[PDB]
Amino acid sequence: SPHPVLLNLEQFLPYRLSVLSNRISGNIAKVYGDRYGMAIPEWRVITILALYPGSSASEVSDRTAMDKVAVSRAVARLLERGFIRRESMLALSPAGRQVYETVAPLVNEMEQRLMSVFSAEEQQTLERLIDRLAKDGLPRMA
Amino acid sequence: HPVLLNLEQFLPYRLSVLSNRISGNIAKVYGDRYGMAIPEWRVITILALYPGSSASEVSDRTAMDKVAVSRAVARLLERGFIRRSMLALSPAGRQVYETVAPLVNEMEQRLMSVFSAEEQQTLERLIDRLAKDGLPRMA
Ligand SMILES: [Cl-]
Ligand SMILES: [Cl-]
Repeated sequence: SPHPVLLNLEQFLPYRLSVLSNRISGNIAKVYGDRYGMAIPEWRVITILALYPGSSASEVSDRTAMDKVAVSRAVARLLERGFIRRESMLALSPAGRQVYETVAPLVNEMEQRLMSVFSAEEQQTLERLIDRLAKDGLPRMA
Repeated sequence: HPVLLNLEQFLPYRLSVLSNRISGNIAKVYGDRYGMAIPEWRVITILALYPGSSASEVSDRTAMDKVAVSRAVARLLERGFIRRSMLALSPAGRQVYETVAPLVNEMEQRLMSVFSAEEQQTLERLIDRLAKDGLPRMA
C-alpha cells in the first residue's frame, strides 16, 4: 500500500529548528563533554543556576521547556558530583562555579563564531523573528 | 559571582527554548491522543518518510542523542507501533501518523500565521545560513 507523506520534515519549521538546536548544542558540548564528563542537560542546569541562584528543578524545566525527568536526572547527577547544592532551592557550589568560569568563556567564543556569518542587521532580524514566534506565535498553537 | 553567559540574550539558548516550546505545544496533540512522548513521535515521523531506517540512521538525521532514540525505538516496539535492523511502522503506527500529522500541520500553520509569506521566507533563509555556514564555524 502507498505511504502518503504528511509532514515534509526538511521544510517543516519545528523540525528544522529542533535539528539545528541539537547540532548547536552538540558543538558546544565539545568544549566540556569529555573534559568534565558532563552531559548537555547538566551544563544547562549549571548555566541556569549561575544566572538564577536559588531556582528549583521545577523552575529550571519551566523556563527551558525541557523534559522534567531529564532535568531531575541532571540535577541528581550534579548533586552527586558536588557541582551544585541544595539550600527545593538549588545553587552552584564553588566546584561547580569553577567549572562554569572555565567553560563559559569558551562557549561564548564558539557562539561568537557561529553568529559571525551574519551581519549586525541579519542578527537583529533573526532575534526579532524569534521573539515574534515566542510572543505571538506560541499562543496561537493550542 | 559574575554571570559569564547571559542566557536571556544568548542565541543558542533562545533558539533551544523556542524549539522546545514549539515541540511541547505540538506534543499535546499526540500526548493526549496516544500518551506518546516527543522522541517517540519524532521517530514515527522519520520512519513514515524513510521506511527501513535504523536507530542510528534516525539519530544522524535528527541530531538527537543516540540513547534517546534507542529508548524511543524500544518503547515503540513494545507498544506495537513499529516492527522489525530495519525499522518500519506497523499498521497501528501508520494510523497514529495519519491521525496526528494533519493536526500537527494545522497547528504549525497557526504558529506561522504571525508572519507574512515574505517574513517566513526570511526566517527560513537565516536558519539555512546558520546551518550551512554557522555550524562549521563553531567546530
Ligand atoms: Cl513534528
Ligand atoms: Cl550553552
